[PDB]
Parts: sequence; C-alpha cells; structure tokens
Amino acid sequence: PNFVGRDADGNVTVDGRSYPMAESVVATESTIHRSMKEMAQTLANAYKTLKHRDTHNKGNSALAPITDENPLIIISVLKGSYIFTADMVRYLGDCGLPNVVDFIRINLRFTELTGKHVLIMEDIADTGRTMKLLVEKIRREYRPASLKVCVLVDKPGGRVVDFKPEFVCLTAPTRYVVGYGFEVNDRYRNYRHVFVLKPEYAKRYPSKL
Amino acid sequence: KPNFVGRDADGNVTVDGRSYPMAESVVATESTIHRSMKEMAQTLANAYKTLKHRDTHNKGNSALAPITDENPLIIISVLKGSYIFTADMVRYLGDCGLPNVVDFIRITVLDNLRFTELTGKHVLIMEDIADTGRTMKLLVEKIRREYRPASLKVCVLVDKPGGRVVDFKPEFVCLTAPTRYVVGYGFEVNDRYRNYRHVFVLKPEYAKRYPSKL
Ligand SMILES: Nc1nc2c(ncn2CCN(/C=C/P(=O)(O)O)CCOCP(=O)(O)O)c(=O)[nH]1
Ligand SMILES: Nc1nc2c(ncn2CCN(/C=C/P(=O)(O)O)CCOCP(=O)(O)O)c(=O)[nH]1
Ligand SMILES: [Mg+2]
Ligand SMILES: [Mg+2]
Ligand SMILES: [Mg+2]
Ligand SMILES: [Mg+2]
Repeated sequence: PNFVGRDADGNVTVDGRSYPMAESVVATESTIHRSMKEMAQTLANAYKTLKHRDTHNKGNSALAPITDENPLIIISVLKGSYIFTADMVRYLGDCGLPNVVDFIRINLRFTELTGKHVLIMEDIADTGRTMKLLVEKIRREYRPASLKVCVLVDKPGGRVVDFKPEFVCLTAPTRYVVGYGFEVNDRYRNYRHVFVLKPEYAKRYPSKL
Repeated sequence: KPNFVGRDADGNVTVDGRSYPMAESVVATESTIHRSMKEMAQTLANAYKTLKHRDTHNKGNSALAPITDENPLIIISVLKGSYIFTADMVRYLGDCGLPNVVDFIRITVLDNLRFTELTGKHVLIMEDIADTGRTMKLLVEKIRREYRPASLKVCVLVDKPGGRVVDFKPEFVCLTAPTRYVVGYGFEVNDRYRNYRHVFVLKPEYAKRYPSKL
C-alpha cells in the first residue's frame, strides 16, 4: 500500500516522491491494482462459461466455449488504454480466461469478429461519446455475439449521451485526471497513480509533439 | 516474488503450480524479467538524464534543452508485441525520474507515428525482440532518414543474437534468449499466450496450433 502525504511546499507526495502537478490523489497504484484484480475475476465469471462461433475449426457447426482455440476478443483503444490493457490481460491470465488483444486508434487488423464475444477496454468514459460511437461502429460492421465495455475510470457526472459501461473499475468526479494512462499532451502517462490535475497545469505543454 | 519452476504429474512445465502445456522450458520467470527491467531502467536513466536536445517546448529558444517534462525522451514502441514491455518499462523509468513520452508504430509500416517533432531529439525505440535483426535495421534506417534525430537507440526486452542474418546490435538488452521460438510476456503464436507472465520456449508441436485468421 502506497503512502500519501504532503511535502514541505504543500505538494502531493506518494511514497515520498513529490508530484507538483497534482491537486490530490484519486487512487494510488495498490488501490488501482486491487480494483483491477477484482474486475478480472468479475470479467472471468461473466465470460468463462459463454460460448461463441468456432473459427478454430470452421468445420464445426456448434458453438464453441471460450478457449485458446476461440478466445475472448479484446479491443484496446490506443493510446490511453495500453497500460491499463497490459495489466488487465495478465490479471485475466491469472483467472484463466483466454483472450487476445487488438488495438484501435480513434484501426484493427482482426477480421473474424462475427458471432464472437468482444470486450472493449478503454481508459475512461466521460461524456460517453467516444464509446457510444465505437460500440455502434463495431456492432454494425462486425455484429458480434456480444459487445461490452470495460473502463478503468467512469465519470457518470459527465454523461451527456446514452452510454453506460458494463464494467467499471473506478468512479471519479468530473475533474481532469492524469497518471496511469491519463496525460496532458502525453506527459504523466507513465505515473503509477491517478491524480487530479491542478488547473494551472492544464495548458502547460501547448507545443505539438 | 521468487517463482518456482517444476513439472506436474503429466510432465508439463509449471511455474508457481500453474501448468503450461505449450512450454518446453522456461527462458525467464516474471521475477527474472522484472529484475532485468528494473536494472535496465536505471541504465537508461543514467544514459539519458544529463543529455540535451532540441527545445520544441519553447520554439523561441535557440539553446539545446535538457530532458524534462517540457522536452522529454521520445520513446517509439513497436506494436504489438512491445506494448506490455513498454507499459512496465515506462513506469520503471518514472521510478528513475526520466521524463518520457510514448508513441506507437506498427510495421509488417502499417500504423505511422503521430509525433512529428523528432528532428534533433533523443529517440529510444522499445522493441520486444531482435532475432534476424531485419525489422530493427529497417526501422532504424527509416527513422534516421525521415527525422534525423539527435540520437537513435534500440532497447529490446529479448535479444536472440544467434538468429542474425543482418548486422544489428541493440544498444540495450534486458534478456538474451537461445535461438528458439519463445512465447509469453508479449510473445505469442497467433496472439495466444501474449498475456503470460513468464517467457517460455514453445514446444515445436505448438508452432502451427492456431492457423485460423483472427
Ligand atoms: N487525461 C485525461 N483525459 C480525459 C479525462 N476525461 C476525459 N478525457 C478525454 C479522454 N480521451 C482523450 C484522449 P486524446 O487522445 O484525445 O488526447 C477521449 C475519451 O473521452 C471519453 P468520452 O468520449 O468523453 O466519454 C480526464 O479526466 N483525464
Ligand atoms: N512470438 C515470437 N515472435 C518472434 C520470435 N522471434 C522473432 N519473432 C518475430 C517477432 N516480431 C513479430 C511478432 P509481434 O507480435 O511481437 O509483433 C517480428 C520482429 O522480428 C524480429 P527480427 O526482424 O527477426 O529481428 C520469438 O522467438 N517468439
Ligand atoms: Mg491518450
Ligand atoms: Mg489527451
Ligand atoms: Mg516486434
Ligand atoms: Mg515526468
């Protein structure tokens, strides 16, 4: 468990390291990983028994269980979800749920999604527009057996369209957060904890990368 | 967390009691992997923390700038096999206090970089493995020609030097592997086993186990 405090200048510290950009801590690494570990069991319990189209043996007409032959299809949204997805699939492996990951940037190279169980792994749902558009696009272009969304952070106070993620690790207020995949022009993406950003830092790096 | 390698009643390799029927042997357990990544982050921090490169945060500045959050180390992560490696390493680099930003490239070039200001920057390629050396040889040449960065270096999780058909030497290597096909921790066969925490040598009987297109 990480120790959260304040340094001599009032900056947020976690495990003795100062974070001058942070207004406060939303969730430390150990809290995030506990939430994701429980979510991995939640995802395993929801999918381990399901069956979907057999593409390993196309000669088999029946529905096949979720195995290494026909794993769960996971769509990971770059770039904000790559660190979240990296830890989740390993926790899913701990829970014995076979899965494969392809990436989308808002494109995939997976093509046999029809009749499959597909799970989207996204960093955050705020207004809901990003995932509302993605689910509609995947459903119309692939028609999976099922399509669900797992987000690391949900902001239900920001929802302005009709979208609700089925699986949520953390619930946050309508504040701009950084760390553990979240960033300000890619800065702070590699931090192990999620912080509320100081508004003074929101426009700190305006130059294009 | 020290891992225990053994065999089950059927003769399959086990790591911490979990059976891996696809594995012929263990190249490196999770603790071995993360120990080398922790030491590599220190090596990378020491090699870059005092260097300077072009200031693109303040375009009105003419002097070279240190590596800061304003002008961080540019990391190019090669999809897909390097994404788990990259996710762990950049967090270890944060532990070492090395500011960095990550963009992704996919090559067979399928997905291009979105970063555009690499000229005169220190750029670090993060790749999962170097086998024949071709993929990285071509990628080093393309980035050098297209951008001319201040420095361009390659950090691989696994080096297989016994497989070289071209002359390529990555500057930083976490682990060395025998000239075998490995799976686990980013490495896969048709995307299977990518999420395993240990690197195994795959059994030859599993080489073409999943031929169907995903
Ligand atoms: N770092 C951070 N980003 C947030 C946050 N909320 C939304 N977003 C936007 C997340 N994403 C922006 C990343 P980009 O590739 O465009 O730079 C867009 C996804 O937004 C979620 P939604 O469509 O509003 O539900 C937040 O709290 N912290
Ligand atoms: N799973 C596995 N793949 C190997 C191996 N060696 C090369 N490769 C090819 C890896 N790469 C593609 C697989 P990924 O999904 O990571 O993008 C190709 C890069 O090959 C390295 P090189 O050009 O031969 O030096 C190996 O031992 N195990
Ligand atoms: Mg992002
Ligand atoms: Mg952003
Ligand atoms: Mg590769
Ligand atoms: Mg930093």
